[PDB]
Amino acid sequence: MNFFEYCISTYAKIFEETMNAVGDERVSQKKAIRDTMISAMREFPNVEAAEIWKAVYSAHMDRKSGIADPDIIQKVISAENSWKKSSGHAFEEMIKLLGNSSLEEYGMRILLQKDLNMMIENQEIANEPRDINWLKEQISSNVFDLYITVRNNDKEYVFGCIQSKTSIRDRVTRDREPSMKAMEAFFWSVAICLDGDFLKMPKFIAMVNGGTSNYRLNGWHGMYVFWDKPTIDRIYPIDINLELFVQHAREAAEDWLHRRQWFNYEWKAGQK
Amino acid sequence: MNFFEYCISTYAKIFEETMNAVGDERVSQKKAIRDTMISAMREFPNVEAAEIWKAVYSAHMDRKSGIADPDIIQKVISAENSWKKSSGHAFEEMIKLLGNSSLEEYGMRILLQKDLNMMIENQEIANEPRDINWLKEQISSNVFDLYITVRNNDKEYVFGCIQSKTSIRDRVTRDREPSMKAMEAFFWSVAICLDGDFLKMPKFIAMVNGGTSNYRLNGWHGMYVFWDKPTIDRIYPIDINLELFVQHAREAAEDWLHRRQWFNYEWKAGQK
DNA sequence: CTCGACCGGTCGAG
DNA sequence: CTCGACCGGTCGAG
Ligand SMILES: [Ca+2]
Ligand SMILES: [Ca+2]
Ligand SMILES: [Ca+2]
Ligand SMILES: [Ca+2]
Repeated sequence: MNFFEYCISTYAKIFEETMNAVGDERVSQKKAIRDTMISAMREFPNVEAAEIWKAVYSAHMDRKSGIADPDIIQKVISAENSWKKSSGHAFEEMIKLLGNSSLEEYGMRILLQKDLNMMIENQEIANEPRDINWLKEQISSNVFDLYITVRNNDKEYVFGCIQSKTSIRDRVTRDREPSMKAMEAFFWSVAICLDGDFLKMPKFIAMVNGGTSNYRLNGWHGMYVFWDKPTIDRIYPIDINLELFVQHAREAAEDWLHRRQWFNYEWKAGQK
Repeated sequence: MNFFEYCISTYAKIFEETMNAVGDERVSQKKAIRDTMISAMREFPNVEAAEIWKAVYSAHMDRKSGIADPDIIQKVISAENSWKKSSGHAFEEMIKLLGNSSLEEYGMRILLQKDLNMMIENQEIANEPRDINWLKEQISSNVFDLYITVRNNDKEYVFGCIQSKTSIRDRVTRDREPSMKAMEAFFWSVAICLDGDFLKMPKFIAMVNGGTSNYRLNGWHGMYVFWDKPTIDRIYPIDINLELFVQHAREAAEDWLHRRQWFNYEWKAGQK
């Protein structure tokens, strides 16, 4: 028996024995991992411990997926990690392309974070230095996916910060705090969401709109969701035309330019 | 053609056309993702945008893995995420079990973070309140995987903080700063590593041992690696018996108990 | 090459 | 049920 065969067979034995006896899969698989690693390092002292750990991984992956072929596994993980890093960029780019075709006629455009970074470096952004510094900090910490600007007196101003998520699933507990900081800094702060399934839970409606003990204030000025459900306070429906986002951006730009002192969290579109 | 067939065929077409023309796979796959999402939302207005995005995912995963079967993909990801969350726990538990069989005869034991959390809550840890508070902060932020204690005058003291990683690959740029804070707090701060391949790079030797412009000070008191390479300053070899870790723990406990003021980053085992 | 950031099913303990 | 933390090949721009 070579070390790899030994690990495969030993992990399976210890898992099965432990699971029949204690009836807890998570405890049993950890025991199988730990005890197979220890046993194999004893039975095979001259094999690198990292290689043994990889054989244990193989055994655990086979049990939990039914797939023993390390090439299949590698290929799926490679593809998944490709999607994980590129798809969010593709979706931001999509929003920018869709939004800019509509916003252009009102003097506005959406920028990627790297667009805004280059424009700040080329001194193309007219905001006050205090804003520029704050935006540079948001860019540094990768807080917002997109930014939106408005042209006024031949100068371009960033007035809004945008989170654009392909899953509204979970990221929103950690996305709310920086959105509230953007509202505190007197920027329009909004989110664009692909899937509204998470808003099934009352918790997530409360995270956006506020008004409960856990979530006293709204977390955004507006949340734009790709669905056909009617508006719930600051949770608005959009489709490929981004209509309410574009019409609210018009109003936000106006108020940011002319009455910015009232652009804290209380600001809401369509109230005038 | 239903929307799913449309997405599969359209992603493939746009990718291939764009890749032959511009010769950049990452640009081309993002264009295929963006333009297939837009095209499909137009061709299929009554399909939920999230479902379209899932069909685009399917197409991208098929191109990059060769696997079209969504069940295979789901099963591999499920298994991978199981390994990702449980294997690190199994390895910590393994170190605790291995270490404690040896350390017991010298009045020492290794605790999991959750062990130390329970013992602090049950007032079983004799450290000064200043230490207790600091440890509670480290537990809160999940900084260390394991802790080590020593019994003195019938009281148990935490004297060391331990990082225990199954890949020394990357985590170490982010693990160094909290280890240096533990040394600043006058605890023994060490790391136990499964795979030393990353120490091929001079950068990572420097991260542990210090003495360069990028890394002026050592990042740990000691790094214990499962390999047979001879000691490089504070990078020590171990196998399943953890020998140098156990012998250095003896010395660390002694010095923490009796001359703790000199247990900053400069402390090193075996120098007396 | 370097190197920081990305994700989401699962784990774990409520 | 809730809910915060885990990872590592890839992306992206050096
Ligand atoms: Ca309100
Ligand atoms: Ca419509
Ligand atoms: Ca030194
Ligand atoms: Ca040995």
